[PDB]
Amino acid sequence: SERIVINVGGTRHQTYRSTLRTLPGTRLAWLAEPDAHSHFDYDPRADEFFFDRHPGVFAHILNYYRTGKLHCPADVCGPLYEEELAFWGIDETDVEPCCWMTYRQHRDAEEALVAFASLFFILVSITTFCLETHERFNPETEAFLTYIEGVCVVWFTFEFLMRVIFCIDFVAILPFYLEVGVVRFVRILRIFKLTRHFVGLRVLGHTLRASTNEFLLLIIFLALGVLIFATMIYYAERIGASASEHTHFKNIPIGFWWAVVTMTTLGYGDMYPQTWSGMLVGALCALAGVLTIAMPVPVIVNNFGMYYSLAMAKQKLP
Amino acid sequence: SERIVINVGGTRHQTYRSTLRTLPGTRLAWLAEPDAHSHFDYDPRADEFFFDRHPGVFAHILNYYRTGKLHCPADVCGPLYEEELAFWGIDETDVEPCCWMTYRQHRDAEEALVAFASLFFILVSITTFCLETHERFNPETEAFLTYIEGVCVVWFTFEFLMRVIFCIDFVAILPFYLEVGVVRFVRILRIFKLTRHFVGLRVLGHTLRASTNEFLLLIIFLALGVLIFATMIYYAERIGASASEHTHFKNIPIGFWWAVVTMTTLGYGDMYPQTWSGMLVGALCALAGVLTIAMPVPVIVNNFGMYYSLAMAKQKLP
Amino acid sequence: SERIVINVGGTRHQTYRSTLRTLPGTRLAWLAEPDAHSHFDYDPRADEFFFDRHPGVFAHILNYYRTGKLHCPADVCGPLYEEELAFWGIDETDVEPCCWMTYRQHRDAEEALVAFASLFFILVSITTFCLETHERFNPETEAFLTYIEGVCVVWFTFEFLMRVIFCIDFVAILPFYLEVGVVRFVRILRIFKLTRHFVGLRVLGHTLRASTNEFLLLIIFLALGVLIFATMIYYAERIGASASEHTHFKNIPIGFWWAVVTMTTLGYGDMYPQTWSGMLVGALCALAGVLTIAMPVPVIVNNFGMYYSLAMAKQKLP
Amino acid sequence: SERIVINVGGTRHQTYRSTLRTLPGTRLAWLAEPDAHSHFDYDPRADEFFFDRHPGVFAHILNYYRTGKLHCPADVCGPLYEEELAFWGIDETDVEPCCWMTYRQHRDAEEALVAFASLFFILVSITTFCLETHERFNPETEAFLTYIEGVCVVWFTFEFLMRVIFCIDFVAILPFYLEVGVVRFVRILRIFKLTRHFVGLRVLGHTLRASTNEFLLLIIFLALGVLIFATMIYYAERIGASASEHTHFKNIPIGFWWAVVTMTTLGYGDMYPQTWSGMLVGALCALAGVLTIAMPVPVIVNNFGMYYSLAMAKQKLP
Ligand SMILES: [K+]
Ligand SMILES: [K+]
Ligand SMILES: [K+]
Ligand SMILES: [K+]
Repeated sequence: SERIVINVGGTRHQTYRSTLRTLPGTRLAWLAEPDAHSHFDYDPRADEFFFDRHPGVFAHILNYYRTGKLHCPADVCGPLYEEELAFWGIDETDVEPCCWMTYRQHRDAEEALVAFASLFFILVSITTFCLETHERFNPETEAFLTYIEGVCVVWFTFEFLMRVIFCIDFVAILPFYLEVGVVRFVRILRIFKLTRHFVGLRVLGHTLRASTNEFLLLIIFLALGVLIFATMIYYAERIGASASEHTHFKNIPIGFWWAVVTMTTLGYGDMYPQTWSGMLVGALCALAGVLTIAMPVPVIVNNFGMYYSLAMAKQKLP
Repeated sequence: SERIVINVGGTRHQTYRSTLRTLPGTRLAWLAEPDAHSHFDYDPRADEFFFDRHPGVFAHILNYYRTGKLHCPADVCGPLYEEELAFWGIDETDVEPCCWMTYRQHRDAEEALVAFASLFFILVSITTFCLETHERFNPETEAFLTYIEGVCVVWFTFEFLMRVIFCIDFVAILPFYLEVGVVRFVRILRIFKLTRHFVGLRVLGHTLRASTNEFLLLIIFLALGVLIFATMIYYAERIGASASEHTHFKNIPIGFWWAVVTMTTLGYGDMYPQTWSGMLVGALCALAGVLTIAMPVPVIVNNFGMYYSLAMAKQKLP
Repeated sequence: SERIVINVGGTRHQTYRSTLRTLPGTRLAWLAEPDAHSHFDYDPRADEFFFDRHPGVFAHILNYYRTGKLHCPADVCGPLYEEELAFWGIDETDVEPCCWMTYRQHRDAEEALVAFASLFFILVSITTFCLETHERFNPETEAFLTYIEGVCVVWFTFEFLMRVIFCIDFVAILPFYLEVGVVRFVRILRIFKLTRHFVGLRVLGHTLRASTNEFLLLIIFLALGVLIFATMIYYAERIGASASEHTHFKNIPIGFWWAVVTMTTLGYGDMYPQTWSGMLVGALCALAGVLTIAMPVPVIVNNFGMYYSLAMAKQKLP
Repeated sequence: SERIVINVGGTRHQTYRSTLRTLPGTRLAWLAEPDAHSHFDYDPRADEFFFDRHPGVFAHILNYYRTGKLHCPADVCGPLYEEELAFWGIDETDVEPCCWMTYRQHRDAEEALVAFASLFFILVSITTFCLETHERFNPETEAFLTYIEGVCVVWFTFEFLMRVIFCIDFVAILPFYLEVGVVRFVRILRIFKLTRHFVGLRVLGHTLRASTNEFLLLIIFLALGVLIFATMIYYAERIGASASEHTHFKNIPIGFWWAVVTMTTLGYGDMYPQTWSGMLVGALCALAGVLTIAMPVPVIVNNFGMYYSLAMAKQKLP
């Protein structure tokens, strides 16, 4: 029933010993015993214990011993609070689910998370790749395109004989091999090499890796919706009435196309309902797709907002 | 006019008895009278009352007795504050409407709110269900699909004779009864059986149940807009001039289709305005639909953000 | 240089008189002079002044006298701070622009801001209005529709001779007069009569009135974009080459339609670019419209979020 | 080992000198040595140092000396904390990246960031510019259009002989020069002359200049996606099978159009996939474009929200 005072950074908190012995493995629980005087900073005329720390966030630490639970203040950031919990001996996993997400956001985002003589020929190779398909240079190929191919491969050797014995490379600079030896479908990926110096694409790559669950969620939502609406639209268009000679929806498989074009509010118009039942089903499909897509995408977009703001805050400071 | 001190967790608050008497049914109101000395923790040389609670959130409780009204601090969470209101005797419905929603959101969101031998045949049944509609296996039916149905039903008994006398089951395993006797429109819903173990679909189901009013709102908005613009576009296209043989909008009913395809920014293109008045009306319809849809949808999406974040944080703590 | 202590709700603040005399018309400025001893609550053993108010929010009031400026705390709500500024004598217009909007949000949102025997015939009237346009009951008109018109007009008197001498009535029940004597374009609007009891449409009406500037903004943005892109697409499609017999864009006016259908991501497809220059212009138009629309619409949507949350928090407390 | 008390605005903080000498060039560091008594306000009966500043935000300043790092409180605004760091001698670039953006937002947004006798003829010129393109006034030109042109030019001098010798002027009023001597493609831009007094367009211009990086990001994302998906759709549509006479995608360049019309959810429908491989690729393209666009656009939209709210808070205070 005795009472003990903690003079934290000037601010005097009072409590009972009983409250301190509630979590026995921590630093505070080491003051409740009848010797703590010879183990701490003990003012023996004010009868108190001095600790040189933030007096503001201590009352949220003491609350753990007082009530039963550990929350996070909303007037300090994650790192400040975690530094204080680290000082006091509190396991940072007892944070209640109301406060865990905001408490961890910054750490979850931290997570460790001749160039012009290359870019020119990369762009050259991309363009020549694109124009061999155009039926302007296929009278049936032509030959200046093969010469420009020659030049880009003759340079790809100068910056690739610097790689393996002179030591994105084995999985993207294979066409250099296969040219004399997907043949060019891979050639575009070299654009990634020169743009890995961009602070925005690396933040993108980190976001597409910290959000693999919210991608599975979106894919499963879309698959469920597409199946449901594809099968509804078939039976809805069937009551308009052998065969189906009056409707774009001749089977359920061809309805997956319609459903995915509709749920995204794209709407080409090659497939659309033509009976009133179908029009009702399609009115439903449009809104259902809007909501289905709109639920997990904000979760994926906040991740980018956070990581981008952090990676650009770093790129502005010395 | 006498004054009283409350030493809450070290921090000394002062008031007059008069202020305390303002809410007479609470714990504080029991200190104003001349016997609390022998009913509480009373230091009779500092003349004060010790209470072993968070000293930070008390000044928002005392404010109730001081001014007239009860607000919620924005530096603590909902659960911490509600625990202390519970300690002090305050009815948590006196929270003013400025602070009520932010105070309750976490509690409103809490609300408690052989597998490989089954999934295989579920997928098998789904695909065979999709493929008898395709006019490739209808030279008019075929027979290997009928045997595939046979084997899936011969398995559906091994997981269904386990349920009702061996005791979504009656409303989704009826086709098992129905095949030998909607005939298979219901067959797809078995997909939900194996996917009720997904933490994302259960969060979805909880959000479509905590947001039944914001769905009514959206549907009513859309119906109002669709009717208004459908009747506007008819009269707008009529001044372009026995009949109207120059316009997609031959009646007002056929215009509900146009209006809903337009207000969603889908735009198939089977129906579009062709006179200048019609184009003005359609320009209005597009933006009106954008805003109409965009007002309640963010309310519905915040619910998912909250519930999903909570259910995923729970899946990460021990 | 003398110093004075203000004991607000237990918490002792210290300052110099010099700081107090900085705003001379307020309550604090009345303590600096050498007679306040007999005009307030003055402990003449602590040499201090007691005030029975929130001790936390006072340090943001004192800051005004200390530095020069008035800000709003982010750990209390608008109304609490407003009541304290009202108590201390501070003109609530001195709030710096960093804190003004967050300070006023709740007050800007407050701003004070037989049924089945009516709804039935309203719905009946709406339908019969919709189906005289359909060329199924126009072999030209028909007669059961005229009888249904008769019966709803015979009822509209029983709820309209209840209004003017027995005393949305004048500007919605003109068709009553106008039937026997726009004739029905207005007949639709009676739907609003029965839906004025809806908590969602009233919040809509309040939001469509508290955001009349953010509507002018959107309209002006769209007008500028439509004009610029309509004139750009004409000249862009003209280099594809006595007339223009190869392009949807024969003049600049007809391009306003294209531009508004494109900037909304609707895309019917009746007009699209067909030369490479046009495709570049259209690629620009799509994204420019996306961004133009997406800038003011979130401002308009937050207003609805706020007003709806308030109107539903009110409908949940007694 | 000695301890020192700082009495900031009433609130007494304690620390050791050891902590104070951690940052040796600041104001606090000037108290650690044994002469500061004669350089500050030193009560030699409580042995303490009085400073007349906000006692609340000091504990976040003192934390810098205590732990190692500088954070920003979330209960005060940017400018308040900035003024306090300025008072105490702290370099405001030591703010850790968790708190830097929230600290700077208001300053990043501050950054200093006859009318009817003109507007009439501006609108007149715009209209005239629009209708000589229309093939109703081209029997091929006409002459009342040239007379209206003449009148608006012979007014253009009364506001343009007032500007350069009586001294957006050279780069918008060159058409006046070139009329008698792009001839009018520039003629539309005069609309900006009269609308540069609009509070919304100036805020628009400020966000379009404070967000030039998030535009580069969007453009690069879109270019990457367009190239990748245009290459994929060609090869995907090729396996549907002496030429390509069955598909809209005859070469890779013409697929850039498809990809940009699809990634924006516009979907004209002049180009769409027709084989199942193509349909899979297009299903991917739609969602990929949605996400690609939706990542940086919210960053661009928050800037407008902030700058507009600030410019309207300024336009409402005296
Ligand atoms: K769209
Ligand atoms: K479309
Ligand atoms: K569309
Ligand atoms: K379309």
